[PDB]
Amino acid sequence: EESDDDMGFGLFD
Repeated sequence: EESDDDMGFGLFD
């Protein structure tokens, strides 16, 4: 889990 962008991904759309 990340969500530091959008989701637990890495700066994904």
